[PDB]
Amino acid sequence: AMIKQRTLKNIIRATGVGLHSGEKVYLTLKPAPVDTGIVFSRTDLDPVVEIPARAENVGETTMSTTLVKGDVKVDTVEHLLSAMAGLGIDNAYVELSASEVPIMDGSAGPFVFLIQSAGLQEQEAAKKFIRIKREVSVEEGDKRAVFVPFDGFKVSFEIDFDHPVFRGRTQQASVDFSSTSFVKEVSRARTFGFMRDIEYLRSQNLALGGSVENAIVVDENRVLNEDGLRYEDEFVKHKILDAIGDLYLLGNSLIGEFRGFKSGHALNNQLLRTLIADKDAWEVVTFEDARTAPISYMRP
Ligand SMILES: C[C@@H](O)[C@H](NC(=O)c1ccc(C#Cc2ccccc2)cc1)C(=O)NO
Ligand SMILES: [Zn+2]
Repeated sequence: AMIKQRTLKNIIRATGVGLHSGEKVYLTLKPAPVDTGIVFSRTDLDPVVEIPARAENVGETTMSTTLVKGDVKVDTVEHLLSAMAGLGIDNAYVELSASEVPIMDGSAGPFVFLIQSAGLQEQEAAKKFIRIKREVSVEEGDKRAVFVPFDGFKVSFEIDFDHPVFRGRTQQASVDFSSTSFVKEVSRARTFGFMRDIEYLRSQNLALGGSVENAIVVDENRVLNEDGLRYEDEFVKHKILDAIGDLYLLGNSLIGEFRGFKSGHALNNQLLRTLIADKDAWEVVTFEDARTAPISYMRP
């Protein structure tokens, strides 16, 4: 059995608010033909502006990952793309009635549930993977992001906060998707912010849609959310979720390993751009026989 490209079986809709804009937004996920990739569409505009979710269309990366075409933007794509990558969706149209993707509960959980509710459709074309053949790294100050050849898909991440809440083994995590489920162990990890940083963002008219219902708020000594964390290491697992979404801007599932040290959307995008430019470090591969493949996907 060939590892096939996947799309959605049915259209599905969601309503929410943009984390940074605070704007109400309607999201529609639609099936798409083979080799379309993930394509965002601003349906509030006339004509409709389509922006493929590709590294070349990445705009500002100071807070969230943004896609740009001309002066048309699609903000905060990373959690939705993380859900797409996690469920192996190759092709889909993502329609939005506003510039920013809804934040939902701040994780990829509501998206993974909406996608699986609609169901997946295997398509009549081989799924294309980007296989890391050589190591590629990028650094900036003490931040680092690396691609390493690896027979499968693995993400390691380490955060470094000199803070009472961020001590012990909860500051690093590695997820090997051959034995670990993206859905159970990464997808529910919510976005987070430190109270002083969030205050700064609010003073700059950013984080307008943020609340304890869609973000973990940390002050100088504790988690302010009354109901607590979903994972003991929720923060570093959210950084893993971000990296998976940002890596999906390559346009294809990866066969390799990512390692991040204090990395964020900007350095993740720099890593993709360096990888793409270094064509000796990667190749496109397919699996006409699923038994020889190092990556496996759930039933559609
Ligand atoms: C973890 C970070 O890398 C980032 N998240 C943020 O930058 C961020 C920004 C603002 C808020 C917020 C908020 C808020 C506003 C008012 C009241 C309570 C929370 C949360 C996370 C992120 O998840 N990018 O995808
Ligand atoms: Zn995030």
